[PDB]
Amino acid sequence: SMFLPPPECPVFEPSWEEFADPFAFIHKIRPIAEQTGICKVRPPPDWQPPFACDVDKLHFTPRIQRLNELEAQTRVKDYTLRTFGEMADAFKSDYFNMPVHMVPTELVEKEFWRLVSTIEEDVTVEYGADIASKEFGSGFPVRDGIKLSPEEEEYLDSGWNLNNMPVMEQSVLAHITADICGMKLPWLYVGMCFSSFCWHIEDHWSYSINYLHWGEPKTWYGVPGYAAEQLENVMKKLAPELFVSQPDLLHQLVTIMNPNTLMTHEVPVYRTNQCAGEFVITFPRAYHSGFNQGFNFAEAVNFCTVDWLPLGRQCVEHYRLLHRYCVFSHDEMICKMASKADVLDVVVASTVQKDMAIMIEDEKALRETVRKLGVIDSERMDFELLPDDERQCVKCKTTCFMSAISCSCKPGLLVCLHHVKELCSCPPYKYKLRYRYTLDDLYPMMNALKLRAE
Ligand SMILES: O=C(Nc1cccnc1)c1ccc(Cl)cc1Cl
Ligand SMILES: [Mn+2]
Ligand SMILES: [Zn+2]
Ligand SMILES: [Zn+2]
Repeated sequence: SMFLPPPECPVFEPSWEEFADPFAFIHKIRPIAEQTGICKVRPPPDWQPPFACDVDKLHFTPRIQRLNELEAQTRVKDYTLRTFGEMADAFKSDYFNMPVHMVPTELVEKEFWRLVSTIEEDVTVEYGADIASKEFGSGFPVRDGIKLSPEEEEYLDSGWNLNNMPVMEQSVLAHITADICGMKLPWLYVGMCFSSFCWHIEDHWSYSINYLHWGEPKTWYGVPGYAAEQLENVMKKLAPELFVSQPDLLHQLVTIMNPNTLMTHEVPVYRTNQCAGEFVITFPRAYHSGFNQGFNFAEAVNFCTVDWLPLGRQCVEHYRLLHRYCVFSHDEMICKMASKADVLDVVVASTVQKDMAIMIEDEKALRETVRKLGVIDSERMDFELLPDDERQCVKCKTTCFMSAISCSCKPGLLVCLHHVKELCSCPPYKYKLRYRYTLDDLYPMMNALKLRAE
C-alpha cells in the first residue's frame, strides 16, 4: 500500500583470500549477481582505507534538482564540503523535525516516493558530481611528490582502490589510447537527503563499481540485464518524450520512476541500502537508480572485463540502430590490443582473438557488399588520427575505424559501410573506400593473439 519495497539484492562477504583479486571475485559471483543486475560487497573487517580531508579547502559547484516522477532530466551538465554539509543536515533535520540518525531508512524511502509522485510538492535539492581534479580529488590514496603514512601506502595499489581499477591487466578498457576522461577516471558524488540518480545503464554497457566513503546510506534499485528491453518498453509508454532523438551524448534524457510501477508490469526489480565502507557493483546493461538518505560522499568508476567483450560489440550495433553516439571505437580498441599481443595477459589474448575473428568476418562481408554497389576506388586511411567528431557516420553516427565511404563532392563527410546510399547523390564510381587495414594485414594480427594464448 503506497510503497512495497522490492526484494533485497545479493550481499557478499568475501574472505581476505577471495577479496585479494577483484576480477577473479567478480567472475565468481557473476552467475548469481547478473540475475539481479546489482549486488553489494562487504569487504573483510580490517580493510579500512584511510579517508582524510579538510572540509574547508575542498570546493565544488552544486547542481540543482527538482524531484518529480516521469519528468525529464539531463544526464550530465559554490560550496565547501563543510558549508554543503551544514546545508544538507539542516535540510533533513527541518524536513522531519528530528535529529538525522533518528530518521529510519524505511521512512525516508516511503517519503521519497510520496513526494516525487505529488505535483503540489515542489521540493528541490542540491548535490555534487564531477570527475577528480585539483580543487577536488579522489577519496582514495594516490601518489604525489605530499608524503604518505604507512597505512596510505598499504592501500595505494589495492585492486579495490578505484583509481587503479581501469589500468589493471584483467581489464580491457585501460589499453585504450584515445582516452576518455568521462569513462576511465573515477567520479566523485556528494549527496544530501533525497538527491537522486535517474534510471540509466552505463556507456557501452560496461560494469560499474561504487564505493561509499562515509556518511548516511545510499538506496539502490536495480534490474538484471536480460530485462533491459522490458523496462524500456514500459518507459516508452508512460513517458515517450525521453525517447525523441538527441543531438549529443551530452543531451541524454533520463527520469525518476517508481519501481512498483515496473514490478506491476512484470519487470524484476531489486533493492539495497549501501552503507559507508560498502561497494555496490552494477553488471552490463543492468538498469539502476536511487537516492541518498542524507549527507554522504561516494566515488565510482566504469570498467570492462573479458566477459564483457561480446556485449560491447552487440552494444555498438544497438547504438547504430538507434543512431546513438559512441564514446569510443570498439574495433579500434580490439586492434590496439592485437597490436600489443606479446605483452597481454593470456586469457585476455584468447578472448580478444575470438572477438577479432567475428570482426574480421563481418568486415569481409561488408566490403564485398559495397564492391557490388559499384565502389571501386580505395585508399588506406588512419582513422585513429581524426578527432571523433570528424569520423562519425553522417547517418547512424557510429564512430568509424575499420572502414568508411567518402566522396570528393562532400569534403570531410563519411558514412559507415551500412549506409553507403546516404552520403550523396553522385554515382558510386565517384566514391572511395577508406580502410584502416587490408584483410592481409588483419589475419597476422589475429595470429599473434593465438600464439600468445597458445
Ligand atoms: O549520481 C549520478 N550518477 C550515478 C550515481 C550512482 C550510480 N549510477 C549513476 C550523477 C551523475 C552525473 C550527474 Cl551530472 C548527476 C548525477 Cl546525480
Ligand atoms: Mn550508473
Ligand atoms: Zn558526391
Ligand atoms: Zn552508418
